[PDB]
Amino acid sequence: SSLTETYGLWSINCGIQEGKKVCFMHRQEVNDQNRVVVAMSVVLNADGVVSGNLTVPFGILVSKPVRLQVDEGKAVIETGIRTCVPAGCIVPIVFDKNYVAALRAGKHLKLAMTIAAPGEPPLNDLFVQLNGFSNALNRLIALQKE
Amino acid sequence: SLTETYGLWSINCGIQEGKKVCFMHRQEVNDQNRVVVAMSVVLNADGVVSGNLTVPFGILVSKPVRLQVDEGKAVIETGIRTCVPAGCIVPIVFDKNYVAALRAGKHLKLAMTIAAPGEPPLNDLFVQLNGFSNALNRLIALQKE
Amino acid sequence: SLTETYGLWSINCGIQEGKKVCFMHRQEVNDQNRVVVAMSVVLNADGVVSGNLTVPFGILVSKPVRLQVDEGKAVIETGIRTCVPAGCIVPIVFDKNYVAALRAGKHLKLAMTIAAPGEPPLNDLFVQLNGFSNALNRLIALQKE
Amino acid sequence: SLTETYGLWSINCGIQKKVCFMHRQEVNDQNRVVVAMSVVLNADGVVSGNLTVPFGILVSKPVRLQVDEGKAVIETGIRTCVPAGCIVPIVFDKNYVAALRAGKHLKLAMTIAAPGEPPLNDLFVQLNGFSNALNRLIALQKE
Amino acid sequence: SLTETYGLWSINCGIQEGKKVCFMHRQEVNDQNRVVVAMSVVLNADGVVSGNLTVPFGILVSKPVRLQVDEGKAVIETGIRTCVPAGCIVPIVFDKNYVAALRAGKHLKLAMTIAAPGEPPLNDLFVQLNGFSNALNRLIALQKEGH
Amino acid sequence: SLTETYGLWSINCGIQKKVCFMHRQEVNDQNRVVVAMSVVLNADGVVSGNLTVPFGILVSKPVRLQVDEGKAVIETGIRTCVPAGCIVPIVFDKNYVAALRAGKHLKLAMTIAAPGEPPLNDLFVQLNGFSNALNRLIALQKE
Amino acid sequence: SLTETYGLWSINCGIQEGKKVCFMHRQEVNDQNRVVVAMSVVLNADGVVSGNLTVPFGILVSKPVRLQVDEGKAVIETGIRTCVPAGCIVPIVFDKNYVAALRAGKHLKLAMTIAAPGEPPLNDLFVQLNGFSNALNRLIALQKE
Amino acid sequence: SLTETYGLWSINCGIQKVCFMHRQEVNDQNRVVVAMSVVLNADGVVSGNLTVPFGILVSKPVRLQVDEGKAVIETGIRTCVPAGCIVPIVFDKNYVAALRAGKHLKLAMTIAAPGEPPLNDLFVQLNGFSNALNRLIALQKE
Amino acid sequence: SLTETYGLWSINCGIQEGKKVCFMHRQEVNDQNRVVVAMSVVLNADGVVSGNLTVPFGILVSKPVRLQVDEGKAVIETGIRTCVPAGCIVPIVFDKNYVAALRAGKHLKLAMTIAAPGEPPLNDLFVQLNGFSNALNRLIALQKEG
Amino acid sequence: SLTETYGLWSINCGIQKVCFMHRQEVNDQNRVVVAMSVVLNADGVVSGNLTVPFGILVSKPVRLQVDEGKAVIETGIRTCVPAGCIVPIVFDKNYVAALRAGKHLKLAMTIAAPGEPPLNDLFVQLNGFSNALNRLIALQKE
Amino acid sequence: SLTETYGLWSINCGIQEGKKVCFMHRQEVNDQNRVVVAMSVVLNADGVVSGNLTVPFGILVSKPVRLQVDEGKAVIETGIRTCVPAGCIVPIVFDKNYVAALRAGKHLKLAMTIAAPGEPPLNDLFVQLNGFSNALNRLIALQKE
Amino acid sequence: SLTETYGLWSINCGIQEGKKVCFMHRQEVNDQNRVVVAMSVVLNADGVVSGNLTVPFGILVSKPVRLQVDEGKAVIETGIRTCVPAGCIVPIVFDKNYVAALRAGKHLKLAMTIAAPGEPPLNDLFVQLNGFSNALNRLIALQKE
Repeated sequence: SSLTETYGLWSINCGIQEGKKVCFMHRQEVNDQNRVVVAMSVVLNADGVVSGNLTVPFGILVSKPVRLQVDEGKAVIETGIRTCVPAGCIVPIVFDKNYVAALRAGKHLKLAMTIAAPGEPPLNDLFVQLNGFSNALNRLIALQKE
Repeated sequence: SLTETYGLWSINCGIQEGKKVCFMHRQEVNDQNRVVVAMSVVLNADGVVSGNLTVPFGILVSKPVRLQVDEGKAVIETGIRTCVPAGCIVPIVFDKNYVAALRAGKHLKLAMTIAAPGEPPLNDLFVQLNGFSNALNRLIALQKE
Repeated sequence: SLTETYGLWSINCGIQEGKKVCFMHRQEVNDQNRVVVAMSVVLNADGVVSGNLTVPFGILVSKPVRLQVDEGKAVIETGIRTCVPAGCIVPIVFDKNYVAALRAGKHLKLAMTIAAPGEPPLNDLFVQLNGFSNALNRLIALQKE
Repeated sequence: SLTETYGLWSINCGIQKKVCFMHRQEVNDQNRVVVAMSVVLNADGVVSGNLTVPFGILVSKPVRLQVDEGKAVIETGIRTCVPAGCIVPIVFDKNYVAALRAGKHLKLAMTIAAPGEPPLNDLFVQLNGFSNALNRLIALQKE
Repeated sequence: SLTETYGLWSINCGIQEGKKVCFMHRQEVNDQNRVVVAMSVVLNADGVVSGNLTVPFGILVSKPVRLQVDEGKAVIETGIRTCVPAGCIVPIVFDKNYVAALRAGKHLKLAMTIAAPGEPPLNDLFVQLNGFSNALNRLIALQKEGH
Repeated sequence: SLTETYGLWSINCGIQKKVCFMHRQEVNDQNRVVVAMSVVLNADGVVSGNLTVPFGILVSKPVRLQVDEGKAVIETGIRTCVPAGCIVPIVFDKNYVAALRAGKHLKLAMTIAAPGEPPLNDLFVQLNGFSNALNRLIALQKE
Repeated sequence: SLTETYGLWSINCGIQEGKKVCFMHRQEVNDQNRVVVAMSVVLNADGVVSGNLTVPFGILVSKPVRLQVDEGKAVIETGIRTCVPAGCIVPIVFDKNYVAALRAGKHLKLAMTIAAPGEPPLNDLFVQLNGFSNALNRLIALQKE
Repeated sequence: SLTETYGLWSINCGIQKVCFMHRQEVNDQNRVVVAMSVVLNADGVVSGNLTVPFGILVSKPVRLQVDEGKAVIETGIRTCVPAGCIVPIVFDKNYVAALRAGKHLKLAMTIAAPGEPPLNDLFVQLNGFSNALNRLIALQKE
Repeated sequence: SLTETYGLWSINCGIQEGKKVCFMHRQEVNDQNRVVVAMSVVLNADGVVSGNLTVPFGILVSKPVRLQVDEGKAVIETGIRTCVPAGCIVPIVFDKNYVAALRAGKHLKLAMTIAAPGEPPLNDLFVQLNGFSNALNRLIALQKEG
Repeated sequence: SLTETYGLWSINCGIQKVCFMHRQEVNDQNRVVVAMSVVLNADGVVSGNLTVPFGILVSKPVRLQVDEGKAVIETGIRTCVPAGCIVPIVFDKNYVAALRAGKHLKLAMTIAAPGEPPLNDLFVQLNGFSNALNRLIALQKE
Repeated sequence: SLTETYGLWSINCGIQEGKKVCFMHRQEVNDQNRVVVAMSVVLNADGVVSGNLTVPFGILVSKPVRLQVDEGKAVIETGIRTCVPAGCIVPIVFDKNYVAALRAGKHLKLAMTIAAPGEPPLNDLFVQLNGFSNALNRLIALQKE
Repeated sequence: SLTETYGLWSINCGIQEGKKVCFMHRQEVNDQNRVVVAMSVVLNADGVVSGNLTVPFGILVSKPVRLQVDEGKAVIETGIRTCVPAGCIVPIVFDKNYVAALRAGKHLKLAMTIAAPGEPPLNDLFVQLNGFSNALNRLIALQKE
C-alpha cells in the first residue's frame, strides 16, 4: 500500500520491484500545457551514495554530454544519455557527498545539453526545482533505518 | 465556497442546515493517484476537535483502528462505524493533549487489520500533518467570526 | 463453469483455492435493476451450510444483522465482517434446524441498523427462497460426484 | 516554458519579446476556477496585471481589493469579460506591493448583478509564496 | 410555449409569477452560424418597451453602447450591466418615439468600444428590424388577452 | 461578420479589403444542399460569382440559366468540382441583373453523366429578396 | 428535388408508387426548438385538400381535436386515428369553404383534451398560416404539370 | 424497493406503501411489445394499465380474452406516450378468477393501416398471476 | 413474434423465408454470462422432434457428439455438420422414446472431444430440461392452431 | 469475390459476371490521389475509368502518356463524384501494347486556380498490367 | 519476430517447445478487404511440408475439401478437423511431388461443399502461389541455420 | 507526392527549400503489424547513398549499431545520434562498395545492444533488400530529371 509523501516540491514512494522494497525520491517538471518535460528519480544506496535517473526530452544529441549544475555554483557533473524509452531519454546520475550537500542548499538544478538539429543548438533553459530536496532526503535516510 | 490551503491541509466552508460550518481536510494518494486514506475534521462549540477518517475497503471491522502521532505516546484506538462507496468511515475525537501532539507531529500513523486469511496487519498508511497547526488556527479564527 | 438454475437460485462450480467448490447463489434487485442484497452459500463436508450475505453500504457495523425465516423461530444474529466495493459482507453459518427452515420457507428476512442520525432500522430487505431446497439437493448430489 | 513554483504561486515565461508572468488560481470544493490572478513586473518597476472574477458581477460598481484587514485598499473595476470570466486590471504601487509580500489573503469585494444587488465578499487570492515569486521575477529581469 | 414568427422576429410566452408573460426576440449569427448579438423585449403595462441586448465578449465595459435606428435621430446611449456565458448584457428601455422609429426602421445599428490596445470601435453590428412592428402588434394583442 | 437576411437571400462581408457577397443555398427534403449561388458586385457595376451544382453532372455539356419562362438566357459550364460540389462561374450583364430583380426563380438546365445522358431541369434558385440584397451590396460599396 | 418556401410553408415533391406526389408542410417548435405540432397537406387527384396533423403525446384519444381558423366560424371537429413515435396523427379533410378560410387566416387554432386527472384542456397550440395560400397555388400549379 | 418474483410476474412497492403487479412481453430481438401493470384496490377490484404497440387504430376497441373461455372484456386506448399506447383495464371478481386459472391473456386490436388489418397474435402470459395477486392481498393487510 | 416462457425453455414463432415455424429454444451461460451451449428444436408434423445443438469452437469434428439424458439408457450419437460465427452446429433428431426421456429428465448431458494435443474429453456441458415437457405441449397445441 | 494480384494490379469479379482490373496510387499520408479501373469488353477493346483529384480545370484536357514514348492520349473529365473526378479512357491495340511494355502511365492536367498551373507529377504504375490483362483475356474465354 | 516477404507469401518465426519454429503464410481477401481463405505452412525436419488451411464458415464438414494446383494432376483430398472463431481448419500435408507442383503453380484451387439446402459447391476459392518457391527456399535455409 | 513501389521499397519526392528531394524508404513490421525498424535513404551529389535507420527504444546508446549485408564482408559500424517518438535514429552513409553489396544482397542485418541488466544483444532485426537496386536506379534517373 504505497502512499505518496510530500516534502516541498518533492515526492516519496516506496514500492516492490524485483521482489525488493525500495524507497525513491522523485520530481516532475511541466510546461504551461501541463505536460512533463523533465523528470528526476533518486534512491539512497546502502553505502550512502545518492543515485538514480534523469529523464530529458527527445531530440537531444546523444554523443554530447548532459551537464548538471546546482544554481550558478561550483558543483558541476557531466554525464550522458544511456538510452531512450517512450517517456523520454534516460540520463543516469550519481551524486557524491559534496554534490548532495550542494543539492540540499540549492534552489535549481540546471541542465545543459545539445539538440540534435542542424547547427547543433544548446538547450540550457531546463532545470529541476530543489525545494524540499533536503527534507525528502532526510526521510529517505530515516526509512533506511526502519 | 473557496478552498483555503495550509501546507498539505485544505479548508472549505459550507452552509449546512441554516448555520455555517467550516471543515479541515486532507487526502492521501498512491502512485496511481487514487485516494487510499482521507481525513476530515471540525471544531466544536465546546472546543473539542472531531471528525472522520476514511480508510480502504477490505479492513476487518471487528478489530480496532489504531491512531498514533509519529512514535510518541499519543495513541487512540477506535473502529469503523460504517462503509460507503468512498470507503470505510472511522469516527475520531481528539482531546486537548492529542491536538497538541497533532500540531507538533509530522505523521499520523494508522494501524489496522485486513479481512483476509491469516488476518494480516496494514501499518503503512498515514495522514501527513504538514499545515495542521496553521489550518486549525484558521478554524479557531473562523469560529470567532 | 455452466450456470444451473433451480427456481430463483443459481449454481456455479469452480476450481477455487485448488479444489472444485460448487456454490449456491441469489441476487435481489430493485426497480432500477441494481443489486441491493446478495447471498452465496456452500455445503461443507460435515453437512453444514455456510457462506456470505452481501448487504448495502451505510449499515451500522457495531450492531448485528438479524436473519429470520419468514415469521418463525429460526432466528440467527450475526454481523458485518468487512465491506468491499460490492457491499458489506456478512458471514453466515446455518445448522441442520435452520437449513430445514430455509427449505420450507418463502423469504429470509433481514434486519439491520442504518448508520445515520437517530440510527433507523432497515427491515424491508429479504432473500427469496424459491428453489433453495432443490438447489441444495443438487449441491448434495455434486458432493457425491 | 517550464513552470516554476513558489508556495502557491506559479511562474511561466513566454513570448509576445520575452515576458515572464506570476499567477495563481483559486478553486471551489468542486475543483473549478472561481478567481484567478496574473501579474507581471514592468521595466520601470511597477507590479501590474489582471484579476479574473466570476460572471454575474455588477459592472458599474467597483471591485475592492484589500490585503487582510490592513490599510492597503485598492478600488478598481471590470474592463471587459471573456469566456474565462470578467477581467479586472490591477496596478500595485510600492506600498501595496510591500503589503502583498507580508499578507496572507488578498480579499475581494464586489456587487452581484441581481435583484437587490447583493455583495460578494467571500472571494480572495492566497498570498503564500507571493514575495518569493516576485523576487524571482526581479531576478529574471536582470537576466 | 409555441414559437410565433413575424418576419425575422420571434414570440414566446411563459407564465412568470402567475401572469402570462410574452416576449419578443431576435438573434443574429455570423457565417459560422454562432450567435454574436441577441435582443429580447417585453411590452410593459404602461405601454413602454423594455428588455435586454446581448453583445459579444471583449467589449470595453466602461464606454457606452450606442443604439441608433438606421441613420436617423433616434439615438440611445446605455451600457453593459453584466456578462454571462451567453455574452454581455445591455439593458434597454424604449420610449414611445423610439418605438415608432423601430417600427419604421430596417436596422438597429450598434456602436461600442473593444477592450483592446488602442481601444478600437466596433460599429458593424446590428439587429434587423423586419417584422418588429407586426411582432409588437401581436404583443399588444396578447396583453389584452391577459388583463 | 454578421449575416444579413433579405427574403431568402443572405449577405456576409469579410476581408480577402472588405468584400461583401450575396448568397443562397437550396436544400432537399433531407436538408442537404443540392444547389448554391454566391454573387458579388464588382467596381464597374457587373454582377458575377459562382453557382454550385450537384455531382454526377456531364461536364462537357453546358449549364443553362433562365429567369422564369423568359428568353434572356445564359449559357455557361462547370469550371471544376470540389467536395462541396461542381462550380459554375456566372457573369450577369445589366439586362440579366434587371431580369433577376423582377424574377421569381432562376431555372437551371444541365445534363446528367449517365447512360442515355438524361436532362436535369428541375433545379432552381429562388429569387425572393434578390433585389433588396443587391441594393444593400450597392450601398455597402459606397461605404 | 428542391424544397420550395412560401412564407412559413414548405413544399417537397417525391415519387410514390409510379408518379410524383407533392406535399405542403409546416412544423411548429417551442423555445427549446423541439417539434410540438406538425401539419402535412396534399391535393388529391380530384382536387381535394387533405392530410395529417401531428399532435403531442398524452392527449385524450376518445375526446375530439377541434380545428378553428382564428376566431371565425370555420370549425372542424375530428380525432386521433393512431400514434407513432413522431406523435399522434389526426387526419384532416378541408372543404372549399374551409380552404378559403385557411387562405385568409393567420392561425389555425387547435383544441384538445389532456389524458390526465381532471382532463384539462390544451388550447394554446396552433399552426401558422403565413404562406398557405401561395403554397396551395403552387400545389395547384404542380397538378397541371 | 426490492423486486419480488412469482412465476413470470413481478411485484414492486412504492411508499405513501402502494404495491403493483407487473409483466412485460418481448420479441426475439428482446424489445418490449406489450406490458401490463396492475394494482389491488381497497374494494377488492383489480385494475391497471395495458401498454400496446404504436400504429393501432384508436377508434376501434382492444379486446381482452382469457384463453378461449367466456371471460371477454372490450375496452379502448386512452392515450399514447413514448412507451406506447395505454389501455386502462378493470377486472371484476369473475374475470380475476379466470385470470388465476388461465395461461394466456389474449389481445385483439385493429391496425391503423390501409385495409385496417387485425392484430391478434399478442398476449400476456399468466404464469404466476395467482401467486402474485395473493402477495398483493397480503401486502394490503400489512 | 412474442417470446413464450415455459420453465427454462423459450418459444418463438417466425416467418423464415416463406415458412411459418415455431421453435423451442434454450441457451446455457457460464459465470461470465456468455453462451457456451445452445439448443433449438422444432416439432415435425409426424411427431418427431428435431433441430440443432450449438456447441463451442475447438471441438474435434471427426469424433462424435454424444447426447445422454441424465444417467439413463437414452443415448444418441451424432456429429458436427458445420460451424458458423455462433459456434459449431450439431443436428439432432429425437424419436418417440427419446422425447419421452427428455420430458422426464433434468439434464441433457453432452460428451465431445476437444481438438487439442492429447485429444481431451469435454463432458461437463449440458442443456437443462426444466420446462421441456410444457414447452413441447405448447408446440403440439400450436400445430393444431396452424 | 476473391482478389487476384498481378504485380501492382488487382483483379475482382462480380455480378452487376464482370471482371475488372484495378490500381490505386497513394501519397505519403496513405490517401488515394489517383485510381484506375479497367475492363476487357466483348469486342476485345480495353477501356475504363481514371479517377483524378478535385480542383482540376474541367475544360482543359487530361493527357495520358506511357513513360516518355509516342503513346499519347488526350481525353477529358466526364463528371466528378465524391471519390474524385472521372476520366473515361479507351485504349486501342497500339496503346495496349505500350501499356504492356511500360513502367508508368504519366498524367498531365491543368489546375483550376489563378494562373492555371499544370499538374504533371501524377501517374499510374504499370507493374503487372500485362499479366493482369492476360488473366482478363483468360476470364473472357471462361 | 520480423515479417519477411517473398512475393505474396510471408514468413514469421517464433519459439515453440524451445525450438525456433518458422512458418510460411498467405491470406486471401475479398473486395471488402476481409479474409476469406488463409494458409499457414511449416517445413518439417524430415523434409515434408505440412500445416493448415483456413476456410470460411458454413462449409459441409462431412464432405471433403479438394486441393488442386491449377489444372494439373496434383490433387489432394482432405477435410475440416475443427472450426475456431477465425474459421474452419483444414490440415494439409504435401509430399515431394505436390511441393514441386506448388513451386511451378500459380493458384492452389480449393473445392468444397456448402452446408445449405441442395448442398451447393464452392469452387471459386484459391490460394495465390506467387513467391511460394522463394519463401520455401528461405524456410530450407532457416533450418540449416 | 505520389508513392512509387519497387519490390519492397518505396519512393517519395518532396520540395524542401525550393529543391527536388526524393527519398527511398522501407519499414519492417512484426506479426502484430507494428513498425520495429525503418530505413530512409537519399542519393547524394557524389553518388554516395546516405540517410537514417530507425531502431527500437531501449537500445544501449553508448555501444555501436552494426550493419551487415547477409553473411558478407560488407560491415559498417555506426551509432544512435538521437531518439524521437518514432524510435532511435541511426545515421548511415554507404560508400560505392557497400552500395554494390546492397544491390546484390537479400537482407541488411542489424546488430545492437539492449540497455538492460546483463546488456543482451539484439541480432534478429533486418531490412529486406528486395527492390533496392531498382529503387536506386529510379533515384539516379530522378536526379537527371
